[PDB]
Amino acid sequence: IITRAEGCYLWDSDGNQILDGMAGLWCVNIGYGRKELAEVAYRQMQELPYYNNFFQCSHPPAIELSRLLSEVTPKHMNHVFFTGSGSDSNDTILRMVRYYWKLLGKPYKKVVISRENAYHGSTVAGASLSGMKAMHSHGDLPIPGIEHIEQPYHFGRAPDMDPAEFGRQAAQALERKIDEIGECNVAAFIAEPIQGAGGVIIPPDSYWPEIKRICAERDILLIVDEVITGFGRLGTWFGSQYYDLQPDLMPIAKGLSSGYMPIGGVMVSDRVAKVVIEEGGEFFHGYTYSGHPVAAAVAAENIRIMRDEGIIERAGAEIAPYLQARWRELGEHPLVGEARGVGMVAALELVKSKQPLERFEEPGKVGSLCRDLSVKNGLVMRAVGGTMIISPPLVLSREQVDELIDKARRTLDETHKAIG
Amino acid sequence: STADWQRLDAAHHLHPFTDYGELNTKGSRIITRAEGCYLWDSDGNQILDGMAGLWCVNIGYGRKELAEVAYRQMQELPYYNNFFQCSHPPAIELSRLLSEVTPKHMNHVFFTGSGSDSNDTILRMVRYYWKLLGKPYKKVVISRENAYHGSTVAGASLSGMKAMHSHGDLPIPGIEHIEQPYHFGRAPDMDPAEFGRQAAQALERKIDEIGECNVAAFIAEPIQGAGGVIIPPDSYWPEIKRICAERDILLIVDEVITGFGRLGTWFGSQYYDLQPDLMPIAKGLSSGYMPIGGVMVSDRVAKVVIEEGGEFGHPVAAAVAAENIRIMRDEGIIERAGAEIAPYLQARWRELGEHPLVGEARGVGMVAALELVKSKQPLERFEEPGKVGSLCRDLSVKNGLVMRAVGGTMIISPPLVLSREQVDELIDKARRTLDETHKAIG
Ligand SMILES: Cc1ncc(COP(=O)(O)O)c(C=O)c1O
Ligand SMILES: Cc1ncc(COP(=O)(O)O)c(C=O)c1O
Repeated sequence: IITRAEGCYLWDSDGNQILDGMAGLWCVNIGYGRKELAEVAYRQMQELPYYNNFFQCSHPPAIELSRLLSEVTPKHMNHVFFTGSGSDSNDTILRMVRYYWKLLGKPYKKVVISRENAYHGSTVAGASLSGMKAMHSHGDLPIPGIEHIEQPYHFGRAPDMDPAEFGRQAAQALERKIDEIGECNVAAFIAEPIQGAGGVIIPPDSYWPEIKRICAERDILLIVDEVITGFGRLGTWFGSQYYDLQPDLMPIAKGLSSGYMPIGGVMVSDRVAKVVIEEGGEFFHGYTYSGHPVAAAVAAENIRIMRDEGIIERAGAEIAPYLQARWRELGEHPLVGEARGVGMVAALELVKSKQPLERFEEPGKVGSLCRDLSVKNGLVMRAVGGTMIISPPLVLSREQVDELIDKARRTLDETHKAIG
Repeated sequence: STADWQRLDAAHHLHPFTDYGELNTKGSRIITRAEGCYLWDSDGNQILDGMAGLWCVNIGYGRKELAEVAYRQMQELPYYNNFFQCSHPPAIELSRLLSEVTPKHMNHVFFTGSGSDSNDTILRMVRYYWKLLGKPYKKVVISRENAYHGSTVAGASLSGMKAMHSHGDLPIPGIEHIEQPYHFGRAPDMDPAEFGRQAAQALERKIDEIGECNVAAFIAEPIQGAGGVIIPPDSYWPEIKRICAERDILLIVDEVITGFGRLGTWFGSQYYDLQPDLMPIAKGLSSGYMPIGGVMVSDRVAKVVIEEGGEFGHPVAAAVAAENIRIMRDEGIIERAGAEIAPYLQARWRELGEHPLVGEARGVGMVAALELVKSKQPLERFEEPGKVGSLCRDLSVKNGLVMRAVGGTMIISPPLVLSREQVDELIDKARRTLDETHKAIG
């Protein structure tokens, strides 16, 4: 039970100072308690609390956010459909990516390819593209049109294979799954730049360079899911430019408003923009609260804060290096096999031994603990099975990292004992 | 800046439910402000909105209490998970309140980010309640043609807008659709009651083809908002309750539009003595002040899905929505709307019923529609009636009224706060708008 929260810190009812290294839920990228946000939300609910997002008319809070996103991501992205959540964004992407192919006269290109252990929402669509299997479990989920493939989890799958060749491989597991559905039946492949909720699953640097080749030889679209990775998480404003990707569609959410408002949307490449506006008809997809003005206001201010105050540029050039390098330092711990991270996200692997390397029978019970001990030691840290992870706000300081490591290293040293 | 705002809107901003292209030339209507039942666009024109914007602004605009609680809840923590939370979190209230104003048997509620998201969950858990009752073959949900139940890939499969399916093979497994009770557009002569029984017994018709063992549930909006204001012969709903019993299936009444006073009563279920098993609500749950929706869960299905099956809501939006319901009950907004102004508006809408171009004038509560027709007593429909309403809208907006065209059906759903003097404005504004459209053809 928390009373207050400011910057990167939380305080519970007993005074308990807690460093939220989890940005709450991957989103609070400015940190808690930048009142600049509640003022503009208070003040925009005044003029217009709500008006329709385009059915007849538009409204300014949304046009402004639209420019800003056209601006942090101008490149080939200069258009944004809005929506009420990040899962609701992927529903949009799935339907319009099928509309794109329809208008080019290929209604058979309607299969989108995801990956096992991807997360792409909670809706019926979004849970079907995601490969958690715990959201598929209700019977019929992978709705027709969805196929899934290999995740590039170098550590949990093939800990020995040359990381470079393991990347190159598991990238061709896409070129595999194409010649057996049929290129002409595939509309697109969809990935998170870095799988977040599935573990901080970082591809070998070989993976993405491959997957781009594969969407060239073949006539299919790329859908990079920047919902967690977006707005500084990878040091860069978006993962697509850490991984030199030129997506066709991007769902975004969460850090769009640093979690302070229900809001998401899909950016649209100038490629798939062209086909939808011209040579196109009515787009009967749409959604009340799409560019809801209050959230658009809050989100506009949120991005406005981030570039004006230079929050992400510091995070990526000043602090991301420091965090990643200190994280690897826990790599030399008896309980830690691999230490991963790009930018402002990272993960530790909980393992029984290092030199002969044996998993736990049920690694979840260990990680499920080790987090509950980080909180009890003043640090929030998600557990995915036996993987521990952090996704801090981008306003962390070079001192708040020394805090986070030293608190993590205590939490690890403590976890070892209760087993031994 | 208009000239400039409109530039940017086409330049990058995208635009739910719109050609994208036939409106980048013509420019967008940019609305800056709003208070009461009025909006103001960039040219400062006052517009009377009898559409609650999009059926939601049941409070009427510019209600200060809502921004004050939103400013205040942003001060506490966003999200409310299990390990830590905001003391006295808004989500807890709202479920107590939402339980109080809901046909009794609904005493559990699950929150979600929209009304479409809500209908997905309901699709998920309706099959999940049958699984746990050992009938996993019970998976078919049944909507009606021209119904609207959301815009997620689930919602668009569930809604009988045939314009969203044909673009591909979208209506996903497990979804069938049936006749709508549009007495005017299907059987304008048939006895209004007989059509209701016939379009309702068309449900016992489908199940006799599919197999009772396949249908999981039935779903309708008490009245279909969108597709028109397609109000059922008073015979209809008493049938569907019968058909839904002897057949062992769940009822999903969709109260997103029809919910929170829109039909004079708090909900449509109330007005039609329906006892939904699942209720998606999300338009006027916060009177549009903030994105949020959810599902009510009848005590029946709530015991199977919550209990020995313990598996499977933004806090700031929960607060706003909680206070919106508060205001509406304390200040009797919905009680008056249904007893003072609803009978009143329901009379004078029927007046426009006999302008030279009106065949039917339909209405319940603070919702209602009329039908646009070529000749009245000779009875004729328009060739491409959509082109017609397209005009009557632009003339209603320029005559200062937001009045909505679904094909050839003109609709209004003003805030519940409309005053008896404000209907005269809306009636006269519409009446002028009507004689304006009559000339542009005749
Ligand atoms: C990759 C990805 N896509 C979509 C989502 C949708 O989540 P939500 O519905 O909370 O916006 C998530 C959120 O992290 C995600 O990680
Ligand atoms: C019955 C019903 N469900 C859902 C919706 C809309 O869903 P959402 O609020 O998520 O856009 C509407 C109208 O748009 C509706 O009338």
